[PDB]
Amino acid sequence: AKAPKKVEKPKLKVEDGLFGTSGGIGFTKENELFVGRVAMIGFAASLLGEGITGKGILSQLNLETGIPIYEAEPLLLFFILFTLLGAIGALGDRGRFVDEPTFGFTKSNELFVGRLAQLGFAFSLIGEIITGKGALAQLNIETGVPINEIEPLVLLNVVFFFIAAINPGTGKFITDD
Amino acid sequence: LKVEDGLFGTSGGIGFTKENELFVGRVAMIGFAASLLGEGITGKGILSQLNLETGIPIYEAEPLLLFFILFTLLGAIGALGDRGRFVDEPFGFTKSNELFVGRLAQLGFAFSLIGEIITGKGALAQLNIETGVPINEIEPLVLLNVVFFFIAAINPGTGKFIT
Ligand code: CLA
Ligand SMILES: CCCCCCCCCO[C@@H]1O[C@H](CO)[C@@H](O)[C@H](O)[C@H]1O
Ligand SMILES: CCCCCCCCCO[C@@H]1O[C@H](CO)[C@@H](O)[C@H](O)[C@H]1O
Ligand SMILES: CCCCCCCCCO[C@@H]1O[C@H](CO)[C@@H](O)[C@H](O)[C@H]1O
Ligand SMILES: CCCCCCCCCO[C@@H]1O[C@H](CO)[C@@H](O)[C@H](O)[C@H]1O
Ligand SMILES: [Hg+2]
Repeated sequence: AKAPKKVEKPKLKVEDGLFGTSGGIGFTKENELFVGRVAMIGFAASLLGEGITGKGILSQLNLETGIPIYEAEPLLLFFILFTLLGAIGALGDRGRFVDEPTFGFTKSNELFVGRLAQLGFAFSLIGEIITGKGALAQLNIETGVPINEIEPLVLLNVVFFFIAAINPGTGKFITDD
Repeated sequence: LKVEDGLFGTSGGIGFTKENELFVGRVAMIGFAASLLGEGITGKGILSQLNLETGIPIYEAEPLLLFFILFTLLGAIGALGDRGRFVDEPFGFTKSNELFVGRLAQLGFAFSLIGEIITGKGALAQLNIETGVPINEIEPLVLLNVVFFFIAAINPGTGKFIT
């Protein structure tokens, strides 16, 4: 009927919030996962779009390329900063992913695919800003691999990222408390 | 029960702990700062100071350097393991703030290295070209940044580590 009084356990303030703080402020791992999916689809669409048109994504979006970074649209620079900070989990990494207590990707695997996507996307965008060359052209130049031999390998990436972006992942999200 | 915070998110208990990461991060802070300072003193990027070939495509660069860049990048995003937690003790910088300064240093270092490989220009010169700000107006701010990383690399940070 009446519950016994519980000796209140010393609650732990976890340092996994915005820039590491413990004040419960910042993205959860779920938020990060979503943002990561958006980056997966964006990166994939960038590569596919360039593979089809021959033009980088920023060029297709009517933005100036082949310019120093300080001349680029500040909104683009902000998106790049956001993407990078998110990739390293600086915008908050609150909570945990755990195995479903009881054979594809787990939610954490998904999270890391998302972070890799964020890195590659940010790097490719900065690259296009400075050089005027899209992610595919950059890949061709830096790998030494001819375009015809790099196209299928890139198409495999587009498919990989697209599938990953829709895959929920196994396991469950758990709040710090 | 089984946390997914190990190597590439695995729960097997394989991978770096947050402490390992923090250490690697300190090493990164010191490396980055020392490379900036070194460019200031020598006028040459760190890779040129180490006499490594620059102004070249990535695939022609030394495999150990590329190894190091990948390692640094994967470490920055926690893919090499992020096991355990940092919690408040039951300036003001916690070990988590420290971890993120380290990750920032890792991103910046990796960036500058790839940039130097491709362009043959050190981090300071990259900064100059990409901000429009003259080198002489740049160096004080960078020196301040250099002092910060050295301070952070040595600062233990408050809080503790839980398994
Ligand atoms: C030593 C380990 C090593 C590691 C861990 C990395 C890690 C990374 N590299 Mg670098 N790289 C290396 C050595 C390494 N590289 C060497 C030796 C070269 C010269 C060819 C390059 C040239 C290179 C380029 C141009 C790029 C990367 C990229 C990458 C990323 C992943 C892509 C990848 O793994 O393909 C690496 C390729 C292999 C590991 C080759 C497969 C190995 C099989 C086992 C052996 C094949 C040898 C040969 C073909 C067999 C016949 C021998 C002879 C007849 C030729 C990551 C940053 C890319 C990136 O920036 O992110 C995506 C990128 O664009 N790498
Ligand atoms: C760079 C592209 C996106 C810019 C801003 C990202 C805002 C992050 C919020 O994420 C939220 O996290 C939840 C997790 O489940 C989702 O359910 C929810 O729908 C989603 O809104
Ligand atoms: C609880 C687990 C749910 C996992 C799967 C959720 C779907 C995530 C897909 O992201 C989508 O990315 C696009 C970016 O271009 C947007 O158009 C679109 O609005 C956005 O929804
Ligand atoms: C240029 C190479 C990259 C950096 C070296 C990687 C070593 C990773 C192991 O971390 C360990 O974590 C502890 C945390 O407390 C430290 O005390 C300890 O000394 C350290 O060994
Ligand atoms: C300081 C941290 C890392 C340890 C090793 C530093 C690398 C510098 C050594 O130069 C070596 O000699 C020649 C000149 O660069 C090159 O032909 C060769 O590629 C390179 O191997
Ligand atoms: Hg030499």
